[PDB]
Amino acid sequence: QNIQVYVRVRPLNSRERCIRSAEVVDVVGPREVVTRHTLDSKLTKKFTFDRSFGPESKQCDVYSVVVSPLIEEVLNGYNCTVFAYGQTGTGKTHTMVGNETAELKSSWEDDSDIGIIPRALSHLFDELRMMEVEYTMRISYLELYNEELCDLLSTDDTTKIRIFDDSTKKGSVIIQGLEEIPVHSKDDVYKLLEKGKERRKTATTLMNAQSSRSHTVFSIVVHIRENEDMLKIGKLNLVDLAGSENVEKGIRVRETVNINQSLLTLGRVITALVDRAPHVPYRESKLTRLLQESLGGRTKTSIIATISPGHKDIEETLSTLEYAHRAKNIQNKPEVNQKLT
Ligand SMILES: Nc1ncnc2c1ncn2[C@@H]1O[C@H](COP(=O)(O)OP(=O)(O)NP(=O)(O)O)[C@@H](O)[C@H]1O
Ligand SMILES: [Mg+2]
Repeated sequence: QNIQVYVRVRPLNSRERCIRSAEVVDVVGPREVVTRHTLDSKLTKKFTFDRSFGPESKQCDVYSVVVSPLIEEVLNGYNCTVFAYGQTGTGKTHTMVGNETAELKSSWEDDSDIGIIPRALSHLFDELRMMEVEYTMRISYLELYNEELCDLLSTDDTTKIRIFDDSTKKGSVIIQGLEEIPVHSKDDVYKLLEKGKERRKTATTLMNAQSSRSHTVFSIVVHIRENEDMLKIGKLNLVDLAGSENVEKGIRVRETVNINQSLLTLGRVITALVDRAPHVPYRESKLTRLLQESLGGRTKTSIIATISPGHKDIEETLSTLEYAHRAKNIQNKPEVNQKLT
């Protein structure tokens, strides 16, 4: 019932290659990540995860290991969350979304540059197509930008988005005004993902040309009635966080301050949970209010921690690895949502 934690090391980029950055992070075997001393190549640190993915890792294998097992749990009425977490430019958006649009034809298994969200949509429709059930699927796509909530599937600025600390699940949130769009095909959800992707707050940064300036949550909710009639509600929350940055006026700096503060709060929440501190500071950030159910709550949660292999980034990389390594100890209490019926 623990959170599952994974690490994904991106390749050195062209600009790192040209200045010959020291590569001090290595994936060893299927689970370990090590750091190596510049001067003698001796191991300095060794962390073990549910799986570690090196710089040659493929999109289809990250999906297969991390996300494909959760599709079965969503279809069984579990709430499931995957979130990518790590320094700016380390591969969160590559991993969670990617850049290619999915062919209405492709499989989740296909070896391509497509990331998790399109593979998960494709896989869920492939499963639902074979099930002897009635189902509804509703999509929402939420952005948290400079501590304000934005609906990426709205076509105007006409509807206010508010967050309420939750109902009988007394550990959860309700988001009023967010679109929950019914979808009936892969084509329908691909067309929504593409429209919402275009609305995301991003910045053209060197080696990070679509830097995420916001946290985004893509949520899939499935109601499944078999054929007492049994109704199950499954949820899959696919979360792309904005990246931390080791810290001149302007919106850019205000974004960096808000991103770094929300991630510091997420670290405090992880530390409080693993230390067993009596107060877990979920309410200190909108991000941790959104993630509260996923962190010690009634969800199956998987974390993908993304890191750079370069010595220039080793302090940010060690922070990510240390927070990821501690989050493996978080105990969740997943429960089937079965509203009888
Ligand atoms: N595994 C990978 N293989 C090849 N290119 C990669 C990989 N991971 C990331 N990149 C590239 O590195 C750049 C930054 O990746 P991206 O996934 O957008 O970073 P990010 O962690 O989302 N950044 P940020 O949103 O600012 O925190 C992009 O041009 C990606 O194509
Ligand atoms: Mg990003």
